[PDB]
Amino acid sequence: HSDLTFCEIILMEMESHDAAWPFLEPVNPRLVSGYRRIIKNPMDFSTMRHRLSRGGYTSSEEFAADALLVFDNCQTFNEDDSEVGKAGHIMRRFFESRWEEFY
Ligand SMILES: CCc1c(-c2csc(N3CCNC[C@@H]3C(=O)NCCCCO)n2)[nH]c(C)c1C(C)=O
Ligand SMILES: [Mg+2]
Repeated sequence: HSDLTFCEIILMEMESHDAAWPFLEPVNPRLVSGYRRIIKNPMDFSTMRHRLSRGGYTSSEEFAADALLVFDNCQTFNEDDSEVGKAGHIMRRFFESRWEEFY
């Protein structure tokens, strides 16, 4: 049940990644017009860190579900050629590759 250890490794690496800047904190819907209306389930790296710190993950699969939610939301709201969108593609490819070179 120490897939949570690899969750720790991968989350540390995403948190320190250069392209992680759009995802370190929750999006503030007061500052982003339309975000609340379009994104039903917001997610971000600090929320995953908090959930992991309090033992809120029962398996690596739901951790991965939150991670993929970050980048699904990113691609849903932001254009692929937007700055946040580009960072999201870099981060998504990073997560998929790291997650697969363990499982
Ligand atoms: C595009 C908003 C965004 C971010 C995000 C996090 S910091 C940031 N920066 C700050 C400095 N340069 C401009 C840009 C910005 O516009 N900051 C105001 C909005 C911050 C509300 O929290 N952008 N991350 C995701 C997943 C986003 C969206 C819309 O999906
Ligand atoms: Mg693939």
